[PDB]
Amino acid sequence: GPVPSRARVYTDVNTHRPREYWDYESHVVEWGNQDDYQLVRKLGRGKYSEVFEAINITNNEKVVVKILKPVKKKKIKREIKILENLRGGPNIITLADIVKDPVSRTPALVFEHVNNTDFKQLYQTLTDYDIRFYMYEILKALDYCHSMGIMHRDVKPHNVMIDHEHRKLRLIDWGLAEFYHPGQEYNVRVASRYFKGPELLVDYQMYDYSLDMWSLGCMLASMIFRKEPFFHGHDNYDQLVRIAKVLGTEDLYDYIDKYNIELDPRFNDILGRHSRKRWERFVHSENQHLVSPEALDFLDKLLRYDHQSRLTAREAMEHPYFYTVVKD
Ligand SMILES: COc1ccc(/N=C2/NC(=O)/C(=C/c3ccc(OC)c(O)c3)S2)cc1
Repeated sequence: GPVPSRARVYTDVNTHRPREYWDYESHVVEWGNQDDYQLVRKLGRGKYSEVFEAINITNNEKVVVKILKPVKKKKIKREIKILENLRGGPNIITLADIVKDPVSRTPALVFEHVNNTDFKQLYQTLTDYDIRFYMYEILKALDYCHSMGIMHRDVKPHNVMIDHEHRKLRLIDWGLAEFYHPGQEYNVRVASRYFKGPELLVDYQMYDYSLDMWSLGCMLASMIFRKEPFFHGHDNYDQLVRIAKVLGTEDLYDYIDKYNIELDPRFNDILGRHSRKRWERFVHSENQHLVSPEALDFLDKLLRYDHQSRLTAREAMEHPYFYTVVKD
Protein backbone atom coordinates (compact mmCIF):
# COMPACT_ATOMS: atom_id res chain seq x y z
CA GLY A 1 0.00 0.00 0.00
CA PRO A 2 0.96 3.67 0.08
CA VAL A 3 3.85 4.84 2.22
CA PRO A 4 2.78 7.11 5.11
CA SER A 5 3.92 10.72 5.28
CA ARG A 6 3.99 13.45 7.91
CA ALA A 7 4.76 17.15 7.85
CA ARG A 8 8.41 18.08 8.44
CA VAL A 9 7.38 21.00 10.71
CA TYR A 10 4.60 21.66 13.24
CA THR A 11 3.92 17.93 13.27
CA ASP A 12 2.76 17.65 16.89
CA VAL A 13 1.10 21.06 17.38
CA ASN A 14 -2.41 19.68 17.92
CA THR A 15 -1.52 16.66 20.06
CA HIS A 16 0.14 19.00 22.58
CA ARG A 17 -2.72 21.47 22.68
CA PRO A 18 -5.87 20.64 24.65
CA ARG A 19 -8.55 18.60 22.90
CA GLU A 20 -10.80 21.68 22.98
CA TYR A 21 -8.38 23.46 20.62
CA TRP A 22 -8.95 21.05 17.72
CA ASP A 23 -12.09 19.03 18.63
CA TYR A 24 -14.34 21.39 16.68
CA GLU A 25 -17.32 19.01 16.77
CA SER A 26 -17.71 19.84 20.48
CA HIS A 27 -17.39 23.61 20.01
CA VAL A 28 -20.30 25.66 21.38
CA VAL A 29 -21.01 28.74 19.28
CA GLU A 30 -21.49 32.03 21.10
CA TRP A 31 -24.20 33.89 19.21
CA GLY A 32 -24.35 37.64 18.68
CA ASN A 33 -27.43 39.66 17.71
CA GLN A 34 -28.30 39.46 14.02
CA ASP A 35 -30.19 42.78 14.28
CA ASP A 36 -26.86 44.64 14.64
CA TYR A 37 -26.03 44.26 10.92
CA GLN A 38 -27.81 45.72 7.88
CA LEU A 39 -27.00 44.19 4.50
CA VAL A 40 -25.95 46.77 1.89
CA ARG A 41 -25.18 44.74 -1.23
CA LYS A 42 -24.29 41.23 -2.34
CA LEU A 43 -20.62 40.82 -3.22
CA GLY A 44 -20.58 37.20 -4.30
CA ARG A 45 -22.23 33.78 -4.32
CA GLY A 46 -20.15 30.66 -3.82
CA LYS A 47 -20.85 26.97 -3.61
CA TYR A 48 -21.32 27.05 0.17
CA SER A 49 -22.33 30.65 1.05
CA GLU A 50 -23.24 34.15 -0.12
CA VAL A 51 -21.18 37.21 0.88
CA PHE A 52 -22.54 40.68 1.58
CA GLU A 53 -21.22 44.10 2.38
CA ALA A 54 -22.96 45.33 5.52
CA ILE A 55 -22.91 47.95 8.28
CA ASN A 56 -22.88 47.40 12.04
CA ILE A 57 -25.43 49.98 13.22
CA THR A 58 -24.22 49.60 16.83
CA ASN A 59 -20.78 50.63 15.49
CA ASN A 60 -21.27 52.60 12.26
CA GLU A 61 -18.62 50.12 11.09
CA LYS A 62 -18.45 48.51 7.65
CA VAL A 63 -18.32 44.71 7.84
CA VAL A 64 -18.61 41.67 5.59
CA VAL A 65 -21.36 39.13 6.28
CA LYS A 66 -21.01 35.59 4.95
CA ILE A 67 -24.30 33.65 5.12
CA LEU A 68 -23.79 29.88 4.96
CA LYS A 69 -25.75 27.54 2.77
CA PRO A 70 -26.72 24.29 4.54
CA VAL A 71 -23.81 21.90 5.13
CA LYS A 72 -23.14 19.40 7.88
CA LYS A 73 -22.72 21.14 11.25
CA LYS A 74 -19.24 19.60 11.49
CA LYS A 75 -17.85 21.86 8.76
CA ILE A 76 -19.56 25.01 10.07
CA LYS A 77 -18.06 24.53 13.54
CA ARG A 78 -14.75 23.67 11.86
CA GLU A 79 -14.55 27.05 10.14
CA ILE A 80 -15.74 28.93 13.24
CA LYS A 81 -13.25 27.23 15.55
CA ILE A 82 -10.41 27.80 13.10
CA LEU A 83 -11.21 31.52 12.70
CA GLU A 84 -11.39 31.95 16.49
CA ASN A 85 -8.15 30.01 17.06
CA LEU A 86 -6.37 32.23 14.50
CA ARG A 87 -7.96 35.59 15.37
CA GLY A 88 -5.31 38.26 15.84
CA GLY A 89 -2.79 36.38 13.68
CA PRO A 90 -0.71 38.25 11.09
CA ASN A 91 -2.88 38.99 8.05
CA ILE A 92 -5.64 36.53 9.07
CA ILE A 93 -9.17 37.81 8.39
CA THR A 94 -10.74 38.78 11.73
CA LEU A 95 -14.08 37.11 12.57
CA ALA A 96 -15.96 39.84 14.43
CA ASP A 97 -19.23 38.06 15.20
CA ILE A 98 -21.50 35.09 14.51
CA VAL A 99 -25.30 35.30 14.20
CA LYS A 100 -28.32 33.23 13.27
CA ASP A 101 -29.71 34.44 9.98
CA PRO A 102 -33.53 34.29 10.23
CA VAL A 103 -34.16 33.68 6.51
CA SER A 104 -31.55 31.05 5.72
CA ARG A 105 -31.87 29.25 9.10
CA THR A 106 -28.04 28.98 9.06
CA PRO A 107 -25.17 30.86 10.73
CA ALA A 108 -23.86 34.12 9.30
CA LEU A 109 -20.22 35.10 9.87
CA VAL A 110 -19.36 38.77 10.33
CA PHE A 111 -15.87 39.78 9.22
CA GLU A 112 -13.81 42.93 9.24
CA HIS A 113 -14.13 44.75 5.95
CA VAL A 114 -11.21 45.05 3.53
CA ASN A 115 -11.49 47.65 0.75
CA ASN A 116 -9.98 45.41 -1.92
CA THR A 117 -9.48 45.71 -5.66
CA ASP A 118 -10.23 42.51 -7.55
CA PHE A 119 -7.08 40.62 -8.42
CA LYS A 120 -7.71 40.68 -12.18
CA GLN A 121 -7.20 44.46 -12.09
CA LEU A 122 -4.56 44.38 -9.35
CA TYR A 123 -2.32 41.69 -10.83
CA GLN A 124 -2.12 43.74 -14.03
CA THR A 125 -0.40 46.60 -12.16
CA LEU A 126 1.59 44.93 -9.35
CA THR A 127 5.28 45.75 -9.67
CA ASP A 128 8.22 43.48 -8.91
CA TYR A 129 8.50 45.12 -5.48
CA ASP A 130 4.73 44.79 -4.84
CA ILE A 131 4.77 41.06 -5.63
CA ARG A 132 7.67 40.46 -3.25
CA PHE A 133 5.94 42.58 -0.58
CA TYR A 134 2.59 40.82 -0.78
CA MET A 135 4.14 37.37 -1.10
CA TYR A 136 5.93 38.03 2.19
CA GLU A 137 2.68 39.15 3.80
CA ILE A 138 0.95 35.95 2.63
CA LEU A 139 3.85 33.88 4.00
CA LYS A 140 3.36 35.52 7.40
CA ALA A 141 -0.25 34.36 7.42
CA LEU A 142 0.57 30.81 6.31
CA ASP A 143 3.42 30.29 8.74
CA TYR A 144 1.07 31.52 11.46
CA CYS A 145 -1.79 29.16 10.66
CA HIS A 146 0.66 26.30 10.03
CA SER A 147 2.30 27.01 13.40
CA MET A 148 -1.20 26.83 14.90
CA GLY A 149 -1.80 23.35 13.45
CA ILE A 150 -4.04 24.45 10.58
CA MET A 151 -3.78 24.13 6.81
CA HIS A 152 -5.80 26.52 4.65
CA ARG A 153 -6.23 24.22 1.60
CA ASP A 154 -7.72 26.91 -0.64
CA VAL A 155 -4.90 29.33 -1.37
CA LYS A 156 -5.68 31.23 -4.58
CA PRO A 157 -5.83 34.89 -5.66
CA HIS A 158 -9.56 35.16 -4.86
CA ASN A 159 -8.86 34.28 -1.22
CA VAL A 160 -6.21 36.99 -0.77
CA MET A 161 -7.89 40.35 -0.12
CA ILE A 162 -5.64 43.34 -0.79
CA ASP A 163 -6.34 46.97 0.07
CA HIS A 164 -3.54 48.29 -2.11
CA GLU A 165 -4.00 51.88 -0.90
CA HIS A 166 -3.04 50.94 2.67
CA ARG A 167 -0.84 47.99 1.62
CA LYS A 168 -3.11 45.74 3.71
CA LEU A 169 -3.53 42.04 2.98
CA ARG A 170 -5.87 39.48 4.53
CA LEU A 171 -6.13 35.74 3.88
CA ILE A 172 -9.86 34.92 3.79
CA ASP A 173 -12.21 31.95 3.18
CA TRP A 174 -11.24 29.39 5.82
CA GLY A 175 -14.20 27.15 4.89
CA LEU A 176 -11.92 24.41 3.52
CA ALA A 177 -9.33 24.75 6.30
CA GLU A 178 -8.56 21.78 8.52
CA PHE A 179 -6.54 20.81 11.58
CA TYR A 180 -3.37 18.85 10.78
CA HIS A 181 -3.01 15.55 12.67
CA PRO A 182 -0.05 13.32 11.71
CA GLY A 183 -1.20 10.20 9.91
CA GLN A 184 -4.68 11.56 9.15
CA GLU A 185 -6.08 10.87 5.69
CA TYR A 186 -7.77 13.95 4.25
CA ASN A 187 -10.24 14.62 1.47
CA VAL A 188 -8.38 15.34 -1.77
CA ARG A 189 -11.33 17.31 -3.22
CA VAL A 190 -10.00 20.64 -1.94
CA ALA A 191 -8.48 23.78 -3.49
CA SER A 192 -9.35 25.15 -6.92
CA ARG A 193 -8.28 23.13 -9.97
CA TYR A 194 -5.42 25.44 -11.00
CA PHE A 195 -3.93 25.45 -7.47
CA LYS A 196 -4.28 21.77 -6.54
CA GLY A 197 -1.05 20.13 -5.46
CA PRO A 198 0.27 16.97 -7.13
CA GLU A 199 -0.62 15.08 -3.93
CA LEU A 200 -4.30 15.85 -4.59
CA LEU A 201 -4.04 15.02 -8.28
CA VAL A 202 -2.62 11.55 -7.62
CA ASP A 203 -5.11 10.91 -4.78
CA TYR A 204 -2.51 10.85 -1.95
CA GLN A 205 -4.57 11.60 1.12
CA MET A 206 -1.93 11.88 3.87
CA TYR A 207 -0.91 15.42 2.93
CA ASP A 208 -0.12 18.39 5.17
CA TYR A 209 0.65 22.13 5.29
CA SER A 210 2.97 21.82 2.27
CA LEU A 211 -0.15 21.73 0.05
CA ASP A 212 -0.58 25.47 0.66
CA MET A 213 3.02 26.07 -0.45
CA TRP A 214 2.29 24.45 -3.83
CA SER A 215 -0.77 26.69 -4.20
CA LEU A 216 1.32 29.72 -3.30
CA GLY A 217 3.90 28.69 -5.90
CA CYS A 218 1.12 28.58 -8.49
CA MET A 219 0.04 32.11 -7.57
CA LEU A 220 3.65 33.31 -7.76
CA ALA A 221 4.20 31.82 -11.21
CA SER A 222 1.04 33.55 -12.50
CA MET A 223 2.21 36.90 -11.14
CA ILE A 224 5.86 37.00 -12.24
CA PHE A 225 5.15 35.37 -15.62
CA ARG A 226 1.88 37.28 -16.19
CA LYS A 227 -0.04 34.11 -17.04
CA GLU A 228 -3.11 33.67 -14.82
CA PRO A 229 -3.60 30.86 -14.07
CA PHE A 230 -0.17 29.36 -14.79
CA PHE A 231 -1.08 25.64 -14.96
CA HIS A 232 -4.32 25.95 -16.93
CA GLY A 233 -5.82 22.47 -16.90
CA HIS A 234 -9.11 21.68 -18.59
CA ASP A 235 -9.93 19.09 -15.90
CA ASN A 236 -8.20 17.42 -12.97
CA TYR A 237 -6.39 14.90 -15.20
CA ASP A 238 -5.21 17.50 -17.69
CA GLN A 239 -4.11 19.58 -14.71
CA LEU A 240 -1.42 17.02 -13.82
CA VAL A 241 -0.36 16.77 -17.47
CA ARG A 242 0.08 20.56 -17.53
CA ILE A 243 2.30 20.32 -14.46
CA ALA A 244 4.23 17.35 -15.88
CA LYS A 245 4.97 19.29 -19.08
CA VAL A 246 6.96 21.76 -16.91
CA LEU A 247 8.33 19.66 -14.03
CA GLY A 248 8.88 16.60 -16.23
CA THR A 249 7.63 13.06 -15.97
CA GLU A 250 10.81 11.52 -14.51
CA ASP A 251 10.38 13.38 -11.23
CA LEU A 252 6.65 12.67 -11.24
CA TYR A 253 7.46 8.95 -11.32
CA ASP A 254 10.14 9.42 -8.64
CA TYR A 255 7.43 11.09 -6.51
CA ILE A 256 4.76 8.41 -6.83
CA ASP A 257 7.43 5.71 -6.49
CA LYS A 258 8.62 7.20 -3.18
CA TYR A 259 5.10 7.01 -1.75
CA ASN A 260 4.26 3.68 -3.46
CA ILE A 261 1.47 5.43 -5.41
CA GLU A 262 0.03 4.38 -8.77
CA LEU A 263 -1.32 6.71 -11.42
CA ASP A 264 -4.86 6.30 -12.70
CA PRO A 265 -4.42 4.14 -15.85
CA ARG A 266 -6.30 6.78 -17.83
CA PHE A 267 -3.00 8.70 -17.77
CA ASN A 268 -1.52 5.98 -20.03
CA ASP A 269 -2.85 7.60 -23.22
CA ILE A 270 -2.37 11.24 -22.17
CA LEU A 271 0.64 11.75 -19.89
CA GLY A 272 3.54 11.21 -22.30
CA ARG A 273 7.24 11.77 -21.62
CA HIS A 274 8.50 15.24 -20.70
CA SER A 275 11.86 16.58 -19.60
CA ARG A 276 12.03 19.12 -16.78
CA LYS A 277 12.12 22.65 -18.15
CA ARG A 278 14.25 25.64 -17.20
CA TRP A 279 12.04 28.36 -15.74
CA GLU A 280 13.75 30.93 -18.00
CA ARG A 281 11.74 29.73 -21.00
CA PHE A 282 8.64 31.46 -19.59
CA VAL A 283 10.46 34.83 -19.58
CA HIS A 284 9.58 37.32 -22.31
CA SER A 285 9.62 41.05 -22.89
CA GLU A 286 6.23 41.59 -21.24
CA ASN A 287 7.09 39.90 -17.91
CA GLN A 288 10.88 40.28 -17.70
CA HIS A 289 10.56 43.25 -15.35
CA LEU A 290 8.93 40.87 -12.81
CA VAL A 291 11.58 38.14 -13.09
CA SER A 292 14.98 37.86 -11.44
CA PRO A 293 17.30 34.94 -10.67
CA GLU A 294 16.03 35.10 -7.08
CA ALA A 295 12.42 34.94 -8.28
CA LEU A 296 13.08 31.83 -10.37
CA ASP A 297 15.02 30.03 -7.65
CA PHE A 298 12.31 30.76 -5.08
CA LEU A 299 9.58 29.54 -7.44
CA ASP A 300 11.64 26.44 -8.23
CA LYS A 301 11.82 25.61 -4.51
CA LEU A 302 8.02 25.92 -4.04
CA LEU A 303 6.90 23.97 -7.13
CA ARG A 304 8.21 20.50 -6.22
CA TYR A 305 6.21 17.32 -6.79
CA ASP A 306 7.38 15.94 -3.45
CA HIS A 307 5.37 17.78 -0.81
CA GLN A 308 8.11 16.85 1.68
CA SER A 309 10.68 18.79 -0.42
CA ARG A 310 8.87 22.14 -0.79
CA LEU A 311 10.05 25.13 1.23
CA THR A 312 8.12 25.64 4.42
CA ALA A 313 6.56 29.04 4.97
CA ARG A 314 9.31 29.86 7.45
CA GLU A 315 12.11 28.78 5.16
CA ALA A 316 10.44 30.68 2.31
CA MET A 317 10.58 33.94 4.28
CA GLU A 318 14.38 33.43 4.50
CA HIS A 319 14.79 33.38 0.71
CA PRO A 320 16.94 36.02 -1.04
CA TYR A 321 13.85 36.94 -3.08
CA PHE A 322 12.68 38.92 -0.03
CA TYR A 323 15.98 40.64 0.75
CA THR A 324 14.75 43.71 -1.09
CA VAL A 325 11.47 43.95 0.88
CA VAL A 326 11.52 46.45 3.75
CA LYS A 327 10.75 44.57 6.97
CA ASP A 328 8.82 46.51 9.62
C1 LIG B 1 -17.75 34.68 -4.93
O1 LIG B 1 -18.63 34.32 -3.90
C2 LIG B 1 -18.03 34.03 -2.66
C3 LIG B 1 -18.72 33.30 -1.70
C4 LIG B 1 -18.12 33.03 -0.47
C5 LIG B 1 -16.84 33.50 -0.20
N1 LIG B 1 -16.21 33.20 1.07
C6 LIG B 1 -15.66 34.00 1.87
N2 LIG B 1 -15.02 33.46 3.15
C7 LIG B 1 -14.40 34.72 4.02
O2 LIG B 1 -13.84 34.63 5.06
C8 LIG B 1 -14.67 36.04 3.22
C9 LIG B 1 -14.26 37.18 3.74
C10 LIG B 1 -14.20 38.57 3.13
C11 LIG B 1 -14.52 38.83 1.80
C12 LIG B 1 -14.42 40.13 1.31
C13 LIG B 1 -14.02 41.16 2.16
O3 LIG B 1 -13.93 42.48 1.68
C14 LIG B 1 -14.51 42.70 0.42
C15 LIG B 1 -13.71 40.89 3.48
O4 LIG B 1 -13.30 41.92 4.34
C16 LIG B 1 -13.79 39.60 3.97
S1 LIG B 1 -15.46 35.66 1.83
C17 LIG B 1 -16.14 34.22 -1.16
C18 LIG B 1 -16.74 34.48 -2.39
